[PDB]
Amino acid sequence: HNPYNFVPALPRDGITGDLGDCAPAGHSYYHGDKYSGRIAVKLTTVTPLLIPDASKEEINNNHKTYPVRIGKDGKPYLPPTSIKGMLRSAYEAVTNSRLAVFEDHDSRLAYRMP
RNA sequence: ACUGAAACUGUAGUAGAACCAAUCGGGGUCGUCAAUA
Repeated sequence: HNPYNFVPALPRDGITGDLGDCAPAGHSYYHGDKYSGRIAVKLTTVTPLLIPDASKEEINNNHKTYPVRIGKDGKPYLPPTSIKGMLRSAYEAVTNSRLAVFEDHDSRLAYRMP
């Protein structure tokens, strides 16, 4: 198997509901009908996890070596932004949302002609 | 055909109230490349 694939992003004309496009609920108050609060999540790694510290990247012969990023206690610092992007892309898949990061795709692509 | 004198423009009053320098973003990842003869 190829190590990547694609969940199809379906067109969203006539999507009419919470999965549709909508004005956001806002931040001003907790709406009586909408849920707020804290979810506690246990994350456990199944395969090894890479958390590169680019701030400490050793470079020799233009080859970069990354240590694990660690917090003030010396345990691995898994960044919340890394979890957020994992969660967002998975969320955006299963809700068939907009593509949040779709950058620089307005030129035609090039290949060897016959 | 004799200069008036003497008298503090001072006294009281806070350049201040309000406003989050902030919103979104996994330090990530795979197919060639080159154009003649």
